[PDB]
Amino acid sequence: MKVQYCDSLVIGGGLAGLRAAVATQQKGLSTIVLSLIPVKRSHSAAAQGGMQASLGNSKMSDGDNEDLHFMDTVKGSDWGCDQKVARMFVNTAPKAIRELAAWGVPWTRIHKGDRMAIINAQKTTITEEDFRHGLIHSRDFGGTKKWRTCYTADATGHTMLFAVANECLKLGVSIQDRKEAIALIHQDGKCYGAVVRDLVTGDIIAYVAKGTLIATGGYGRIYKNTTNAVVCEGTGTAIALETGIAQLGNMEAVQFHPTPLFPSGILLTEGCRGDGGILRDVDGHRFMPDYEPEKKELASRDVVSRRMIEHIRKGKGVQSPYGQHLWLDISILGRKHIETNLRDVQEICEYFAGIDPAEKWAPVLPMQHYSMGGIRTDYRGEAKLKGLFSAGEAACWDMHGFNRLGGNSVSEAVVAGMIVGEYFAEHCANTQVDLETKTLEKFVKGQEAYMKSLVESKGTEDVFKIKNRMKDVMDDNVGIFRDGPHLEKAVKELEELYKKSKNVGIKNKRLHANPELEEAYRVPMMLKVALCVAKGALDRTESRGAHNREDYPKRDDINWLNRTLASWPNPEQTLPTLEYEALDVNEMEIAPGYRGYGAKGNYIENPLSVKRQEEIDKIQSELEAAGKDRHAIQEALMPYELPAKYKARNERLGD
Amino acid sequence: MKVQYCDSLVIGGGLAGLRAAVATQQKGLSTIVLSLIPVKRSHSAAAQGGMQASLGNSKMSDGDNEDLHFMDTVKGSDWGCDQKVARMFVNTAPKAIRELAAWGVPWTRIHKGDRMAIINAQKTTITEEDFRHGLIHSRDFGGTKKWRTCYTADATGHTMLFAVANECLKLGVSIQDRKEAIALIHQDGKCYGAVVRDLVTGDIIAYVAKGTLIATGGYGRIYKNTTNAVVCEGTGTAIALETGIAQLGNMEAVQFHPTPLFPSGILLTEGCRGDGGILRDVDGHRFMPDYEPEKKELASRDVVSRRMIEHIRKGKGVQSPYGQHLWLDISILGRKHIETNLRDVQEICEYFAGIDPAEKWAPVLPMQHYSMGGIRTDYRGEAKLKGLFSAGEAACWDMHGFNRLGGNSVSEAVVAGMIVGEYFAEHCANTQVDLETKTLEKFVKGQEAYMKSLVESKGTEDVFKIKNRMKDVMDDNVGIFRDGPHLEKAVKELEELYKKSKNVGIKNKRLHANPELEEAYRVPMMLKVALCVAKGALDRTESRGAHNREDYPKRDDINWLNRTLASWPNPEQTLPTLEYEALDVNEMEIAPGYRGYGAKGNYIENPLSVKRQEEIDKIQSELEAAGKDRHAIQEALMPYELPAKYKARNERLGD
Ligand SMILES: *Cc1cc2c(cc1C)nc1c(=O)[nH]c(=O)nc-1n2C[C@H](O)[C@H](O)[C@H](O)COP(=O)(O)OP(=O)(O)OC[C@H]1O[C@@H](n2cnc3c(N)ncnc32)[C@H](O)[C@@H]1O
Ligand SMILES: *Cc1cc2c(cc1C)nc1c(=O)[nH]c(=O)nc-1n2C[C@H](O)[C@H](O)[C@H](O)COP(=O)(O)OP(=O)(O)OC[C@H]1O[C@@H](n2cnc3c(N)ncnc32)[C@H](O)[C@@H]1O
Ligand code: NA
Ligand code: NA
Repeated sequence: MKVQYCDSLVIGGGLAGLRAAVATQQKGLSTIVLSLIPVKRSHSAAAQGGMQASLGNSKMSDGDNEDLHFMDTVKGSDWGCDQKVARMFVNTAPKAIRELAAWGVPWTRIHKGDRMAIINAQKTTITEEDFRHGLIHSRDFGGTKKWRTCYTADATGHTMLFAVANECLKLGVSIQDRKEAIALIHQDGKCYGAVVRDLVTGDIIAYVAKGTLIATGGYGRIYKNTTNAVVCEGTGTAIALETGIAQLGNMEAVQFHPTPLFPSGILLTEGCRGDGGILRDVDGHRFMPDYEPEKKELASRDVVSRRMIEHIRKGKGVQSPYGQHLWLDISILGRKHIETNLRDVQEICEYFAGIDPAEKWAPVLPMQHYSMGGIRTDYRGEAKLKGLFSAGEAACWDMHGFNRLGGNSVSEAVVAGMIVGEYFAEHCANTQVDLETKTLEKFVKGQEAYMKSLVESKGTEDVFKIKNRMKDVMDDNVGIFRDGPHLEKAVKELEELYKKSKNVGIKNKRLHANPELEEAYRVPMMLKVALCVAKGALDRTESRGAHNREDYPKRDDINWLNRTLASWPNPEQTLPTLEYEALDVNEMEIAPGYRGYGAKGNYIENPLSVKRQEEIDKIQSELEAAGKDRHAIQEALMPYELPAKYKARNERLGD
Repeated sequence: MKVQYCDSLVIGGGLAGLRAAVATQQKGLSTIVLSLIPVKRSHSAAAQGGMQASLGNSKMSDGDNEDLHFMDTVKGSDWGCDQKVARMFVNTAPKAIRELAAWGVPWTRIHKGDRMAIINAQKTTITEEDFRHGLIHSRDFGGTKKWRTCYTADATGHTMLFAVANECLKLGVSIQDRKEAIALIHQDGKCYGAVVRDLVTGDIIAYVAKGTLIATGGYGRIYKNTTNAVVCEGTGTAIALETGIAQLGNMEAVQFHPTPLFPSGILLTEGCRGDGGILRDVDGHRFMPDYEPEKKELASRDVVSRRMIEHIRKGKGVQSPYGQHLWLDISILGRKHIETNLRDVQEICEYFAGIDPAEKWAPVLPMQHYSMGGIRTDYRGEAKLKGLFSAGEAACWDMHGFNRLGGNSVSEAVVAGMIVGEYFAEHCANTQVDLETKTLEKFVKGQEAYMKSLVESKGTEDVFKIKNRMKDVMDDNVGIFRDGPHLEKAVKELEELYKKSKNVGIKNKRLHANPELEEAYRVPMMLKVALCVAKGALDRTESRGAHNREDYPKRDDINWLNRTLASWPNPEQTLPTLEYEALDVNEMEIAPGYRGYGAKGNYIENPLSVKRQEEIDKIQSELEAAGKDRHAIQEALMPYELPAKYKARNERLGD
């Protein structure tokens, strides 16, 4: 038997995984990072919008602080997030930027002077003072009133990921790629590591550690149309769910982006709309104003996506051999504006769409983008399965609720990596584990048996046809608009698809470098993941954040101010087991109210919200009058935790 | 923390270790072999006499079989061996040769014809039939009547070791050299591996396995004069003794060789005496006939060594700046006889003694050669500490008793490696282990602390002066002739030397590649080992095999037909704890009698020997008359065990 031991095992080499690996290595814990591919190729590298953090450096950032950021995040989540976690987040975000800055991340800087700026509420000019010069800049992104999205030109994710990966190399972390975690080792409700398959040799190896962290990214590829990389299939989520102990949180909370290139799904940054981009239909008609006379194509993403789907349903969509789409017209911004400010958008359309965005229109359509759902954890990042932690998009640390804020996901990866990294490091150093060879042997022989059975199956089903059918079902039934009747149809079919997936047969019989065999065990996992999203989408009879139930348009704060928890305790069952974790309003710093975007009074008000609201107004006013800083007031409304290391306040310009 | 896991951990890369490694790897057990130096440089490579095995191929081998070999071994052991183990041995020896033969070991072959041969009972000519041609040859060695010592010209150990090492490479065994086991990991009386120090980096690493085998060789370097390599310091033995659970068997049973080159200790093969070599004193007087008129310089080694020491004591020894020695005259054999039959002895004397053995006399003196003692095990090779096995010279499997047979030690290494290898393999595959990080951490941090303390000691003692003093004490008091008064003096001084060894201070402070630090922790181990030999030599008031007590000249079969068992249960004690394992005559296939060499009736007869002897004569005659093969008779006298794989009988020429 092959066994590898390390104090801290990290599954996932993206921003969250690598940063967490830094936190454990820097304090003497031997740590291994497992990854499907070279770590600096993770989906994190694709980020081009930026990272949200309240620095308050630039003119449009002036006045910004933890409180403002915190609020956008909570109201953005539609109150489905753990506000305490959101506080831990907003507070540490500033120092994540600065640390990355200290590590070489080439953040775009501010320079004294006036500049051409688009506010589309006034496409006026902005002035940056001299004392702001040389500090980290920010851009308008995510719809926040305060511009706090930091960026490194148009390759933010790229540079960020490279810095963290390089720190890992500097600290001597063990990066092992082309290695896939296919199962978690656990006994008596504690995680002891993972059974891993070497994608090249095909060897099944047991990786044991005192603590295991899953930072496997999103499960976006369970949809046919998605912005995600081809490696975001949620298997990380799956192996956690397959322990029968750990739980998945809000898997039905999937977020879509409105303007990905159709049909490839290659992202066309939000800056297109923000700078003036125009959405047109089959007739070339600018339709957003029709639906949103005020904000027009500058409405919140959530809205735009819905409108685009509505318009298409009204039969005004473009007919294409890959389906219906709409048009994105950026040409009206001028050629000089594109070749300098959107020089990267011009390359995307040429290389992949075969068009010049300054001369032609780009085919677009909303598609799956971010996964709010994930392995459920406490504020420390630990799952119900002791010793198993999760961070980043793969988790449901839950600071996103039902709508993650644009710019908050890459931010969360690094931040959670820092905070969970600490808690994880502490767990590993302090906990003492009892490793039984009998158990290691059970899990390793177990997966060897499984691989063998796959290679020997005489089943007649095709893994690809099964996989493709799954992504169609998800796209057609679990997208932007959902209704009970269709969800039931989807759940039923996904469950049937799951059963047939076990009668798959593959042509290639080898155990090493076998892409066909990879699909063989992955698709079944992807199906169990899809079932949690679909079935959870069916059972949640309300419309919250990204979850829109046509048959239940109003957000139900009475019966649904909770969190969906999925599990699969019985390996023989064919549908996920759902439970709910109620969000206690009494622990909220901000009581459930209007979110800012969309219809109004579109929510069944909960009576305890009102009571709590007063409690808030009361306590706030008494201290606010008694001469008290925003800090003391915050502590009085909702005290949160933070590792000692990140407890410090964030110095800002104008302090 | 650094942890390496394998199913089967082997400490020692000599014949016994490597062969055992083959046995576990060939059956799918991942196995690691740890060694101080490259495995093919082990002391095993030095063997030039040959390997004893009853093939019965050659003329002088004709008639040979398991029974004859078995008897030489038991009577040779002076009845201190486990006869059942000796049976397991003699039976498997033949197949060890043949397997090595199948592996390429270039065994010298037989060729039809007559040849010049020396029997010194008749220096006549020998004839090898045509049906013997091409089969494995044998030579006169070990004093056995039947010539059964197989050899590969004059580098038997060399070729044998290379074949086994190469098989290890072929099977993909993990050979990790410049790695030293400095402590054994154990909890609840079970061995889980070993704490290892990387001699190059200085890293302390924990090697965990389901089974650990110690095949570390002999502890000969605790003497000043020894044939052993500089790496035979018994640390393997020490780490076993330091667990407080495992026991050492007959550590006082040390064997000496009579003709090593003085003072280097470089061996001058027994073929010198056998071919005609003459022993002379300071006056050039051939003295052996004086003491042994019959056998003369052809008496058993045991005798020759004693005579040489007696003669020296009588003041007839040569005075040299390194002490007193005697002379070995091979010149009288002629120049042509040496340059063809002893061409290798001629090189030894020139390169190291600066003399031509065909023109001058070589300075000689008896010196420590083989260690019968070692980690005590059952017939399967397992120690009192479960999961810990031992094989080869490092063990006390006990087939040697108080006098190992010349040609039986390299034979035992490979044989035990095969048999213990099987039992070891079975243990590893079947047993299930519970590895607690708390324990691994205790032992690893424990040895790190120790190294650190060594490097920081302000002690003023010198490790080398302490080490050298130890080897003098052993040479002067625990050699060929021993008496109570002197042994008490030695024990007392060794115990004082041990205490001062803990106040050692070393100049070089680094933790990597530090030969001074190596001596720092090794010498203390060597001292605990010496104490077991010395103190066990003091408490055994009798003269048996290599153990000669002048004050107790007779072999006591009444009070000493037992085995010395040394332990060190309390880390605070300063002297080994001895106990005795009684040898049950009722389980002996051969009752205690005369050994063949030396004085006669020199043993306090045990009454149960006689009773048993009849039981033997009776049972033998009844079956011998009732028409029964030597096999059925053996089974009736003393049934022994053998792994299924080696249960087959040994086909011989003339069957
Ligand atoms: C898709 C996307 C997302 C995105 C974005 C643009 C695109 C095209 N732009 C963003 C932006 O401007 N601002 C922002 O805040 N977020 C943006 N996002 C979303 C964001 O990039 C993600 O939320 C974030 O990158 C998630 O980071 P995370 O560290 O969690 O994950 P990852 O980078 O995907 O890496 C996952 C790693 O896991 C390994 N893996 C996965 N499964 C396994 C298994 N089974 N075994 C072993 N390793 C596994 C992957 O190899 C990978 O390295
Ligand atoms: C010294 C000697 C012995 C000898 C002989 C000639 C000489 C000069 N000629 C012989 C002969 O002709 N016929 C015969 O039957 N025996 C003869 N012998 C004795 C024989 O060679 C030995 O009994 C035999 O070789 C012992 O084999 P074994 O496999 O037990 O041991 P080894 O070869 O010495 O190797 C020991 C290995 O252990 C490693 N080691 C030791 N301590 C440690 C620690 N603490 N940690 C890690 N590794 C360790 C050594 O590196 C070595 O590889
Ligand atoms: Na998530
Ligand atoms: Na021994």
